[PDB]
Amino acid sequence: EIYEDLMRSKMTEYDKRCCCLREIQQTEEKYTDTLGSIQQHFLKPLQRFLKPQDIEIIFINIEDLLRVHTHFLKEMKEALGTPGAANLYQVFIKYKERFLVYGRYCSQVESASKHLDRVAAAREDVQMKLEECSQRANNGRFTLRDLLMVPMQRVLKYHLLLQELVKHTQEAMEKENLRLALDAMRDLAQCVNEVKRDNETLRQITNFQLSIENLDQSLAHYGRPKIDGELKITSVERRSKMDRYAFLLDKALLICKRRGDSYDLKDFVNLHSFQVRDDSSGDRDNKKWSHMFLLIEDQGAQGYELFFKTRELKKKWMEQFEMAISNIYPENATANGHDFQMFSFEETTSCKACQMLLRGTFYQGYRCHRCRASAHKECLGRVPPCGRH
Ligand SMILES: [Zn+2]
Ligand SMILES: [Zn+2]
Repeated sequence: EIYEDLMRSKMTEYDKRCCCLREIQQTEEKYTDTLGSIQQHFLKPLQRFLKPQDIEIIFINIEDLLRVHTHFLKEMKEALGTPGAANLYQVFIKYKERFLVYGRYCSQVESASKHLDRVAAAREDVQMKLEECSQRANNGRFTLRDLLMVPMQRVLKYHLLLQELVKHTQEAMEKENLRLALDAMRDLAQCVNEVKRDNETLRQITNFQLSIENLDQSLAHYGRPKIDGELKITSVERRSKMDRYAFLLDKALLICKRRGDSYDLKDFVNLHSFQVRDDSSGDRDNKKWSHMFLLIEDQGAQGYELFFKTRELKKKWMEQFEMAISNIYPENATANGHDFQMFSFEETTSCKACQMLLRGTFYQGYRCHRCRASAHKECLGRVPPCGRH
């Protein structure tokens, strides 16, 4: 609604297509003005009244968004002015990676918002200056907390705006060219969403890190958490059921024992050399704690028996071990000479198969350690052969 209220102020295909071009322009004008409104009526006045570290946390990247969107609006207006806006698609494609600053924004939205509200709850002089700023900017129609939710909503709408314009473009050449911009804007929307998703994962990893004792390494090295919980376990050597707490991540299983407030790490299992084998024995009597599957070292060096309280739990853990092993060893990991392994990309990277961006901030995809080709899990079989021209 906030974005809809902000953007509030029988037909032929050409007439419908021209209405889409008008909406794209007018919404960008109103959007670029809103960034100017947040800067001139909230940022610059509060610079003289809050700490520069406070300024970086609440206003984040906004100053940079306004600069990117001022230039974007100009190059779009120039593209719209030319005959039949034939080169509009080029403006969207050019600004795609320039818009990746929305990654840095959307990640810290709750972080910047939460910070602002306590600041307002604590300082009495801040609370009414913000109420005065809302009046001078829009006559009390939109508050700052609501105004900071507008940039996330905007970057997520470009692909929807371009979807409609594509739907009404008659000329097949211009339609194909607009489809490329639609793909560039759908890719950007996915990156932004994957960034939000990854910070929650990293926040969850940080929490596990604190709760686990005698763990000498960062959990983040073992990928994404899959499932955690209590279970009973036996090994080739210890055939008596031991009550344990486990954390399953893509590359590891941490077998802990509750040592009061904390979980004490007892057994670290690298899933790179382990296989899961189902056991139907528990199905028959369906007695609590009888539901098992085996977790065996691929050369038979070790073999665990994992007991869950219910059949649903067993089924759920099994499915998560399969998903974890599939992530270590995806389909076609060794296709056409490669050796694709889970990789965390530090810089902006595109897939060697589809040319679309690797999404997120953490274990976004795969890297072949031999040729250094980067790729998404789905695109592995389609990457050109290892070490070629
Ligand atoms: Zn790909
Ligand atoms: Zn390779």
